[PDB]
Amino acid sequence: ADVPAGVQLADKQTLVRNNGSEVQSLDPHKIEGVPESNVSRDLFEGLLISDVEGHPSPGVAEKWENKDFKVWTFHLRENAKWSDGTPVTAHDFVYSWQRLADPNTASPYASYLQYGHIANIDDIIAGKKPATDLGVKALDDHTFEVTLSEPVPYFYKLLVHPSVSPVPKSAVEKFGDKWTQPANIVTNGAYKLKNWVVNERIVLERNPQYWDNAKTVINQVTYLPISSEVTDVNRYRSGEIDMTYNNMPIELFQKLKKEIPNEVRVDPYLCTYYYEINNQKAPFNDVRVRTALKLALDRDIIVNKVKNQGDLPAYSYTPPYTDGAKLVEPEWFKWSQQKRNEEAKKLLAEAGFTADKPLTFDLLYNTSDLHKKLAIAVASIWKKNLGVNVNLENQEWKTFLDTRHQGTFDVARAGWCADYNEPTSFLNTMLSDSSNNTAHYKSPAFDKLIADTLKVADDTQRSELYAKAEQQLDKDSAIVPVYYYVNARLVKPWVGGYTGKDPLDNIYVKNLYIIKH
Ligand code: IUM
Ligand code: IUM
Ligand code: IUM
Ligand code: IUM
Ligand code: IUM
Repeated sequence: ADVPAGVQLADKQTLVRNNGSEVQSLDPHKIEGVPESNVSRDLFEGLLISDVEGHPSPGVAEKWENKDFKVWTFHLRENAKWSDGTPVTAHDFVYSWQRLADPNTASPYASYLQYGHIANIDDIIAGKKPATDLGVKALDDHTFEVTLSEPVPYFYKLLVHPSVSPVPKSAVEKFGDKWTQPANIVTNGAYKLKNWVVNERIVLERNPQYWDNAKTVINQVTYLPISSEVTDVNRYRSGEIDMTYNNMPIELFQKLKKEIPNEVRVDPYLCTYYYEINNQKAPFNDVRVRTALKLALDRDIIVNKVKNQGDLPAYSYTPPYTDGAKLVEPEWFKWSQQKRNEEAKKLLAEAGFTADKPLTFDLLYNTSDLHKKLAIAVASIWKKNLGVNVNLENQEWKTFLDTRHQGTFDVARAGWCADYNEPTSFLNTMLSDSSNNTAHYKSPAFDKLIADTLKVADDTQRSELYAKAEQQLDKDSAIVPVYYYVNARLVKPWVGGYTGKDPLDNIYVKNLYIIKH
């Protein structure tokens, strides 16, 4: 943390943050969500980290170079250490990236190494080459070298993500699944795991071995698993919580803006809210059904009437303001909602649906007041505009992600937040073989478009290709885009260091501080 001159710090430097739900895990290779990454950033530190404004900056690597954007060499700081005092070395990175690549690890982010194009990743994921064949090597204890199969100019931007953070071989090997328990875990970020009570709290304490520990101000941070946005706001206003999670309750938002305007933080966020259709399950494997659902949803109503928190109506997966996005607004987005509804109704009629045999399916969402209200609104709009019936079903976050990976669903609410600020952070997740592809969408045309982007060595061709890839997804109605998120949350006046300028919201508690109050 960089405490401004003049600021008086509170005696007790402790923070309580709501985290939306119980995390899937504390193992960097077993996680896929925002709640999981929030805690991961404080415990595990990769090559690079985002600074307080979101810029890729030195993490364990103090400096790095590239040879033709294909061979990347990272010089690891000599004083990087694990919480047990053992040095963080390039070998920890080799082991970790190999474990992420290994099919036996079944990481939901195994494809992250495909996104970066590390050599031999495809064969490894396919079980054709051992994970030890991965294009990574430790040249010495402090030098990690990565070899890509093609030039990737934005490669280093990917490195702040939790999936490429190091894991301690020794604990993993000795305790297996239990390596993350407080008594077994070893971490290299600014914090260490103190306590972990499922469905109650996660308590982290400063890691004195952290290379930059002298600049860490908060001594303890608690992450809570409250999925009720109203409860999160209530516990924030009663004084228990210093930072709510970033899901704001429809019940109280407009009033909060009026009552505590200075605490209501609303900033740009590279995330898209959409309804994920299971593309491999009938009748969702019929583009007419998918298109109808996509068109009959009234984004203006949901965005301006139902949520009304500042989100923007969406017509694509990748947010148009992603660095490198130069998207074309589809024609249907310009039509009136009545025109969209007619088209929608006509398509389902063509698909064989009738009042006697209507389209009925499930709408799955992770337990939340905000998601439930949105799902109820969507159910009402689809019923009224298209004559479709939906059964709402809520599941706890960890279960919900598992259900989407299993494909045991019809339609699910969904949010995708960028991992790096470049369109492929989103587009890569729709690749037929992507480990993050819970839409179960497989398009050779789509795959081709993205493969070609690293075959051209100029940004305009790349941007055009991304625009075309979005058009392909839109033509196939792979998803139902709803809105581009705004990052809205409450932050007490005494919490310093949260700028709100990082569109990825990659917060590190080591950068915050408690002002005296
Ligand atoms: O690395 U360039 O356009
Ligand atoms: O630092 U560039 O094209
Ligand atoms: O900030 U730019 O490619
Ligand atoms: O309607 U149903 O899986
Ligand atoms: O607080 U209520 O749906």
